[PDB]
Amino acid sequence: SDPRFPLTARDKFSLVKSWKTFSRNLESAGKEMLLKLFIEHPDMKDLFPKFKAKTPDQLRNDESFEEAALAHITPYDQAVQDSDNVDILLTNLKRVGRQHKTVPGFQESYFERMEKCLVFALQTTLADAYTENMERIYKIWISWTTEKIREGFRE
Ligand code: HEM
Repeated sequence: SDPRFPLTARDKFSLVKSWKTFSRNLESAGKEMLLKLFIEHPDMKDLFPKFKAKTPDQLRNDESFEEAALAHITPYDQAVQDSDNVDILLTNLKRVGRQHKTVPGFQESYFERMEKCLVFALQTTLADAYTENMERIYKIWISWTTEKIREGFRE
Protein backbone atom coordinates (compact mmCIF):
# COMPACT_ATOMS: atom_id res chain seq x y z
CA SER A 1 0.00 0.00 0.00
CA ASP A 2 1.03 3.59 -0.81
CA PRO A 3 -0.86 6.52 0.83
CA ARG A 4 -0.53 8.58 -2.39
CA PHE A 5 -3.10 6.17 -3.89
CA PRO A 6 -6.62 7.17 -2.75
CA LEU A 7 -8.12 3.76 -1.94
CA THR A 8 -7.56 1.74 1.22
CA ALA A 9 -6.11 -1.75 0.70
CA ARG A 10 -9.59 -3.28 0.92
CA ASP A 11 -11.05 -0.79 -1.58
CA LYS A 12 -8.09 -1.23 -3.92
CA PHE A 13 -8.62 -4.98 -4.01
CA SER A 14 -12.34 -4.41 -4.75
CA LEU A 15 -11.33 -2.12 -7.64
CA VAL A 16 -8.82 -4.61 -9.10
CA LYS A 17 -11.31 -7.55 -8.87
CA SER A 18 -14.17 -5.55 -10.39
CA TRP A 19 -12.01 -4.12 -13.16
CA LYS A 20 -10.72 -7.59 -14.06
CA THR A 21 -14.31 -8.49 -14.95
CA PHE A 22 -14.93 -5.22 -16.84
CA SER A 23 -11.68 -5.52 -18.79
CA ARG A 24 -12.83 -8.66 -20.63
CA ASN A 25 -14.02 -6.49 -23.57
CA LEU A 26 -11.98 -3.29 -23.36
CA GLU A 27 -12.41 -2.17 -26.98
CA SER A 28 -16.19 -2.59 -26.71
CA ALA A 29 -16.15 -0.56 -23.46
CA GLY A 30 -14.23 2.25 -25.19
CA LYS A 31 -16.77 2.29 -28.04
CA GLU A 32 -19.61 2.47 -25.47
CA MET A 33 -17.88 5.38 -23.70
CA LEU A 34 -17.43 7.51 -26.80
CA LEU A 35 -20.96 6.86 -28.06
CA LYS A 36 -22.25 7.90 -24.61
CA LEU A 37 -20.11 11.07 -24.71
CA PHE A 38 -21.68 12.01 -28.02
CA ILE A 39 -25.20 11.51 -26.55
CA GLU A 40 -24.51 13.62 -23.47
CA HIS A 41 -22.56 16.29 -25.34
CA PRO A 42 -23.11 16.18 -29.16
CA ASP A 43 -20.52 18.98 -29.74
CA MET A 44 -17.82 16.58 -28.44
CA LYS A 45 -18.22 14.54 -31.65
CA ASP A 46 -17.02 17.68 -33.53
CA LEU A 47 -13.61 17.35 -31.83
CA PHE A 48 -13.22 14.12 -33.84
CA PRO A 49 -13.61 15.27 -37.49
CA LYS A 50 -13.12 11.66 -38.76
CA PHE A 51 -16.57 10.75 -37.32
CA LYS A 52 -18.65 13.50 -39.00
CA ALA A 53 -22.06 12.36 -40.33
CA LYS A 54 -21.44 8.72 -39.23
CA THR A 55 -24.10 6.89 -37.19
CA PRO A 56 -23.22 4.76 -34.12
CA ASP A 57 -23.70 1.64 -36.34
CA GLN A 58 -21.33 3.08 -39.00
CA LEU A 59 -18.85 3.95 -36.26
CA ARG A 60 -18.78 0.55 -34.48
CA ASN A 61 -16.83 -1.07 -37.31
CA ASP A 62 -14.88 2.04 -38.40
CA GLU A 63 -11.09 1.85 -38.05
CA SER A 64 -10.66 5.44 -36.85
CA PHE A 65 -13.41 4.95 -34.27
CA GLU A 66 -11.77 1.69 -33.05
CA GLU A 67 -8.51 3.69 -32.59
CA ALA A 68 -10.24 6.49 -30.66
CA ALA A 69 -12.21 4.03 -28.54
CA LEU A 70 -9.00 2.24 -27.55
CA ALA A 71 -7.30 5.57 -26.77
CA HIS A 72 -10.12 6.48 -24.39
CA ILE A 73 -10.34 3.27 -22.41
CA THR A 74 -6.66 2.22 -22.40
CA PRO A 75 -5.35 4.77 -19.86
CA TYR A 76 -8.01 3.70 -17.32
CA ASP A 77 -7.01 0.06 -17.75
CA GLN A 78 -3.31 0.94 -17.61
CA ALA A 79 -4.09 2.90 -14.45
CA VAL A 80 -5.67 -0.13 -12.74
CA GLN A 81 -2.66 -2.27 -13.77
CA ASP A 82 -0.37 0.26 -12.12
CA SER A 83 -2.33 0.65 -8.87
CA ASP A 84 0.72 -0.54 -6.90
CA ASN A 85 3.17 1.75 -8.72
CA VAL A 86 1.94 5.27 -8.06
CA ASP A 87 5.02 6.91 -9.60
CA ILE A 88 4.35 5.25 -12.98
CA LEU A 89 0.56 5.78 -12.66
CA LEU A 90 1.25 9.51 -12.22
CA THR A 91 3.59 9.65 -15.25
CA ASN A 92 0.96 7.91 -17.40
CA LEU A 93 -2.02 10.01 -16.32
CA LYS A 94 -0.20 13.34 -16.60
CA ARG A 95 0.88 12.35 -20.14
CA VAL A 96 -2.80 11.80 -21.13
CA GLY A 97 -3.57 15.35 -19.94
CA ARG A 98 -0.58 16.83 -21.79
CA GLN A 99 -1.78 15.05 -24.96
CA HIS A 100 -5.01 17.16 -25.07
CA LYS A 101 -3.29 20.58 -24.82
CA THR A 102 -3.34 21.15 -28.58
CA VAL A 103 -6.53 19.28 -29.53
CA PRO A 104 -8.58 21.97 -31.37
CA GLY A 105 -11.57 23.10 -29.33
CA PHE A 106 -10.47 21.24 -26.20
CA GLN A 107 -11.09 22.72 -22.75
CA GLU A 108 -9.74 21.35 -19.43
CA SER A 109 -13.33 21.13 -18.16
CA TYR A 110 -14.05 18.40 -20.74
CA PHE A 111 -12.06 15.67 -18.96
CA GLU A 112 -14.76 15.31 -16.27
CA ARG A 113 -17.31 14.56 -19.05
CA MET A 114 -15.53 11.28 -19.72
CA GLU A 115 -16.18 10.20 -16.08
CA LYS A 116 -19.95 9.77 -16.55
CA CYS A 117 -19.20 7.84 -19.76
CA LEU A 118 -16.86 5.42 -18.01
CA VAL A 119 -19.43 5.05 -15.21
CA PHE A 120 -22.09 4.30 -17.85
CA ALA A 121 -19.92 1.59 -19.40
CA LEU A 122 -19.16 0.15 -15.95
CA GLN A 123 -22.88 0.08 -14.94
CA THR A 124 -24.01 -1.39 -18.24
CA THR A 125 -21.29 -4.04 -18.47
CA LEU A 126 -21.06 -5.06 -14.83
CA ALA A 127 -24.88 -4.90 -14.35
CA ASP A 128 -25.68 -6.35 -10.85
CA ALA A 129 -21.94 -6.52 -10.08
CA TYR A 130 -21.99 -2.68 -10.09
CA THR A 131 -22.93 -2.63 -6.40
CA GLU A 132 -23.37 0.44 -4.18
CA ASN A 133 -19.91 -0.35 -2.76
CA MET A 134 -18.33 -0.46 -6.21
CA GLU A 135 -20.13 2.75 -7.22
CA ARG A 136 -18.58 4.51 -4.19
CA ILE A 137 -15.08 3.19 -5.01
CA TYR A 138 -15.30 3.99 -8.73
CA LYS A 139 -16.42 7.56 -7.98
CA ILE A 140 -13.34 8.07 -5.74
CA TRP A 141 -10.88 6.46 -8.12
CA ILE A 142 -12.26 7.95 -11.36
CA SER A 143 -12.25 11.42 -9.72
CA TRP A 144 -8.64 10.96 -8.60
CA THR A 145 -7.53 9.92 -12.11
CA THR A 146 -9.25 13.02 -13.61
CA GLU A 147 -7.39 15.27 -11.20
CA LYS A 148 -4.05 13.77 -12.36
CA ILE A 149 -5.00 14.04 -16.02
CA ARG A 150 -5.94 17.70 -15.40
CA GLU A 151 -2.53 18.31 -13.70
CA GLY A 152 -0.83 17.05 -16.85
CA PHE A 153 -2.97 19.31 -19.02
CA ARG A 154 -2.05 22.36 -16.87
CA GLU A 155 1.71 21.72 -17.05
C1 HEM B 1 -14.60 14.57 -23.15
C2 HEM B 1 -13.29 14.67 -22.93
C3 HEM B 1 -12.35 14.21 -23.96
C4 HEM B 1 -12.40 14.47 -25.31
C5 HEM B 1 -13.44 15.29 -26.03
C6 HEM B 1 -11.29 13.83 -25.91
C7 HEM B 1 -11.00 13.88 -27.28
C8 HEM B 1 -9.79 13.50 -27.83
C9 HEM B 1 -9.29 13.82 -29.11
C10 HEM B 1 -10.03 14.61 -30.17
C11 HEM B 1 -8.05 13.27 -29.24
C12 HEM B 1 -7.14 13.34 -30.44
C13 HEM B 1 -7.77 12.67 -31.66
C14 HEM B 1 -7.85 11.18 -31.46
O1 HEM B 1 -6.85 10.55 -31.05
O2 HEM B 1 -8.91 10.57 -31.69
C15 HEM B 1 -7.76 12.61 -28.02
C16 HEM B 1 -6.60 11.94 -27.74
C17 HEM B 1 -6.51 11.10 -26.64
N1 HEM B 1 -7.33 11.03 -25.58
FE1 HEM B 1 -8.89 12.10 -25.27
N2 HEM B 1 -10.59 13.23 -24.94
C18 HEM B 1 -11.15 13.37 -23.74
C19 HEM B 1 -10.73 12.90 -22.49
C20 HEM B 1 -9.85 11.84 -22.35
C21 HEM B 1 -9.71 11.00 -21.24
C22 HEM B 1 -10.45 11.11 -19.94
C23 HEM B 1 -8.75 10.04 -21.57
C24 HEM B 1 -8.25 8.92 -20.75
C25 HEM B 1 -8.55 8.79 -19.48
C26 HEM B 1 -8.31 10.31 -22.89
C27 HEM B 1 -7.34 9.60 -23.56
C28 HEM B 1 -6.84 10.05 -24.78
C29 HEM B 1 -5.63 9.46 -25.37
C30 HEM B 1 -4.80 8.34 -24.77
C31 HEM B 1 -5.42 10.11 -26.53
C32 HEM B 1 -4.29 9.86 -27.51
C33 HEM B 1 -3.24 10.94 -27.30
C34 HEM B 1 -2.08 10.77 -28.25
O3 HEM B 1 -1.92 9.69 -28.85
O4 HEM B 1 -1.27 11.71 -28.44
N3 HEM B 1 -8.98 11.41 -23.32
N4 HEM B 1 -8.82 12.79 -27.15
